[PDB]
Amino acid sequence: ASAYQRFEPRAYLRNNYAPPRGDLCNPNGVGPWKLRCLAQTFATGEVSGRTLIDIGSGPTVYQLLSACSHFEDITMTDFLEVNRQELGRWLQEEPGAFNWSMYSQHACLIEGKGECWQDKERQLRARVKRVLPIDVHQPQPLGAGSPAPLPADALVSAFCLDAVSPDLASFQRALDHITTLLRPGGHLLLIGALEESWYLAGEARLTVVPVSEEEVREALVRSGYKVRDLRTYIMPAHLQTGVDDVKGVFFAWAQKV
Ligand SMILES: Nc1ncnc2c1ncn2[C@@H]1O[C@H](CSCC[C@H](N)C(=O)O)[C@@H](O)[C@H]1O
Ligand SMILES: NC[C@H](O)c1ccc(O)cc1
Repeated sequence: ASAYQRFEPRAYLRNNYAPPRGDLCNPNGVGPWKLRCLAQTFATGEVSGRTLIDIGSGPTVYQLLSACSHFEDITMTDFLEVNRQELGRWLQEEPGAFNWSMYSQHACLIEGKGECWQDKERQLRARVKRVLPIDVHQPQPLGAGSPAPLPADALVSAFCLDAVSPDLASFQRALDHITTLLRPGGHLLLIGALEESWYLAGEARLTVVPVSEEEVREALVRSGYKVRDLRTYIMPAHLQTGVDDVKGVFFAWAQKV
């Protein structure tokens, strides 16, 4: 965990959201696959409400694009100050923000509502009310009196739990912890790495718990979810680049009983 004290948001973005993994042109790439899942899922319209919270946003916004059109109050979170700062730069259109436009575009491409991408980005930026510090290891991750409407109508998290838990159990408790933020009946949209054991972010070298699909199923079940959809994307040869050892990527649409 103290390893996260050397994490570099720029180097992370560059490693995971710039070419090649971030060249969205090939539909068989991982960025399209993620966006498509998110988009397909909301497009069902069974996932809806007023508030929503993103767990462990890090410096990234893509996980929220298709989403932001179904929830008026969006809360973003991360454990580091430096990421919350990077998010800020893009939320306020400040100088040196990261360019998510190619993502917004595909968001718009995939949803098929003929929306323009500036509209999408504007809708997001407006609906993100607050960026909050968070620790998923605490039994009350946000703290005591968090400015976040609780309980949330849904949650979204990508590459967080799997990335901050040393081992399976640690993962499992982390899940329990955030599931407390989710209203009963609410939805969890979860994305993470499959059989990833490390990944770089500049000077930082994070050690991670290589999870599998069945392990993710069993763990959502244990935390009290009905698994509505669980899908697996296998990382293709040319997307393996020595910033990590990830083998595939999972997406899960879970409902709290
Ligand atoms: N104890 C903790 N609780 C919640 N998040 C934590 C955490 N420790 C580290 N993190 C955060 O987990 C994030 C993992 S990187 C994932 C970022 C983004 N959701 C993605 O789609 O890429 C990092 O930003 C890191 O700061
Ligand atoms: N745990 C993060 C890992 O490096 C990662 C993050 C995002 C991806 O699209 C693929 C892999």
